[PDB]
Amino acid sequence: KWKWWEEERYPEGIKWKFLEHKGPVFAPPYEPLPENVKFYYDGKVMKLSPKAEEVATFFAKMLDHEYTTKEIFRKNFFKDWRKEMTNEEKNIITNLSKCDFTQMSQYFKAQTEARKQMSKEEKLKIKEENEKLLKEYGFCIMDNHKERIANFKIEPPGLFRGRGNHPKMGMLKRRIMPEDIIINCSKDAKVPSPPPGHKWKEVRHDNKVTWLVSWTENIQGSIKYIMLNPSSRIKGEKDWQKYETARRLKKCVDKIRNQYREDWKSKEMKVRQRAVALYFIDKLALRAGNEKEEGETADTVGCCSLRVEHINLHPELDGQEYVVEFDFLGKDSIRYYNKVPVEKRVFKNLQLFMENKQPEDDLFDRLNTGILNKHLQDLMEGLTAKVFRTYNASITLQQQLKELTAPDENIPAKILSYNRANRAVAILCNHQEKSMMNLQTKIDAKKEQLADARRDLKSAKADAKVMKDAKTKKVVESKKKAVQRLEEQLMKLEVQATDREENKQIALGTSKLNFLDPRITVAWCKKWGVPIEKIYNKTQREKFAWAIDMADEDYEF
DNA sequence: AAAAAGACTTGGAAAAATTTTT
DNA sequence: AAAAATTTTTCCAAGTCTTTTT
Repeated sequence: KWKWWEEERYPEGIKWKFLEHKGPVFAPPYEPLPENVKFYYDGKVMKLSPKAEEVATFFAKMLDHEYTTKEIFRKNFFKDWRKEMTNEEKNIITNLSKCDFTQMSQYFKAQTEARKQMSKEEKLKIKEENEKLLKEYGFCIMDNHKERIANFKIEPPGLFRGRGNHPKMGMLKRRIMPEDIIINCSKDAKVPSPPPGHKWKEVRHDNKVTWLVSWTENIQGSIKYIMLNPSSRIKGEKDWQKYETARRLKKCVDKIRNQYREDWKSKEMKVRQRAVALYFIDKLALRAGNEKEEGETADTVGCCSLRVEHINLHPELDGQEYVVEFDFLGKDSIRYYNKVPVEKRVFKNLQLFMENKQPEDDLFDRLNTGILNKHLQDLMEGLTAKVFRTYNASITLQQQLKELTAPDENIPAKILSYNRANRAVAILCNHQEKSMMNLQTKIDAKKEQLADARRDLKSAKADAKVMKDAKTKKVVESKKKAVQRLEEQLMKLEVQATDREENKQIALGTSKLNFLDPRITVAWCKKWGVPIEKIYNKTQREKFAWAIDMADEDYEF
């Protein structure tokens, strides 16, 4: 182990002093198809050249996916699959609709069938294989210590698949070559040798970054990286600091609210726009809303990027007055609909930036993340739209606890409302078939284990009844042994009852990871002797190894 | 100050592992 | 074992924010 958190923090600016690694692990060569796995065009058989058979297969491996039916996918795919076609093959294949892939598909399926039940030796064999790879490449060296590499395996080539109505879906992710990679490391570390007879694209030494490799995505023309694992004194130190910055805000929070509140009424167009945006960002945990290069990602939004056509306005609605009806496509394209009753002053004000605008006009023109953060970073150091979602939620957790953690009860009773309370604190964020109806043939079943040890237990009396010794009275203590062991096996599922029914559409996998100070939980643990291993899992504990070792029941966010 | 590039963190989906039911 | 129900892991897109550049 290595308690880096007890170490003296680095100067502002520098990230590391020494860096060394074996670079990346490119993808495996293309394995051509057996002579007996045929492709078809216009019914006629056809043996595609490598690069084209390669792209051809990415489609085949996806046939059964509805994605393949959508226009933009079939459009984009062909467009590219064509690029990768040999001149003589282009004159033949002109549509992709006459292309019978049914064979290649049927081929890979069986291939998966053979991989879904193979030699118990092949399993333990490859498991020894992957581990082998994870020994040479899965780790790197940063400043006097070996530290885990997050994603050493480079992205294999294949058909791109964005989220939602993505315009690029179907395009082809090219296979990265040692020529497209950039290794980083220090001026004094040993530069890793690119595969036999190849060459890196650049080998810069830069202690200002934290990445080991990096190449550009040829689809969005963006940048991919390869960075350390969560347990890094580099990823963690930043996550820790993430929860620290949220703590500061925990002080001057009230001073910012009563602030921007008396900001809605500002003669200046700017400001009055900012404060509103900022308002929702605090009330409905929205996302800043950084503008998007039109055409690259599917149409989606955020607070700052909201258009007049995304919000409606009702003076009086569903009883409550002054209502702003939000309805737009958020991140990943997970829709956000929710009528919200705001402040009278915010509604009239909201209506302000509502005149002289078509539905496709920026609701908050003359405002944007830049201005918004630039200001929050004046009101407080490092404060940025985001910190809010982490602060609010973070405090409700330390809250909910003293709201449902009895001063002494069965463990389950704790982990009960614990992972139950924090539920509403993972849906106000809005994070998103035959499984529950499958609880009866189970719950009813084990629940009957109740009446099991219920009747009997009567044998606790029936037996040590008239009888008056101690040998017999040894069946009564055993009775109650089946009593907490099952009553729990009853209470140990009473949650999933309130969970899955109050946590369906709104998932919370982000909650128990990001936005919540792990200390809030690690201290609560130590407090009631509850084991950490019970809430978090093998990996989690490893990312929060700092929040475990240095937090006492005495901790307060 | 404005846009574009570069850098990280967020977060859901799919594949893989482990457990539980048939 | 075989199958289905869960949980943990891998994977990478999509965002936020920060720096660079003009």
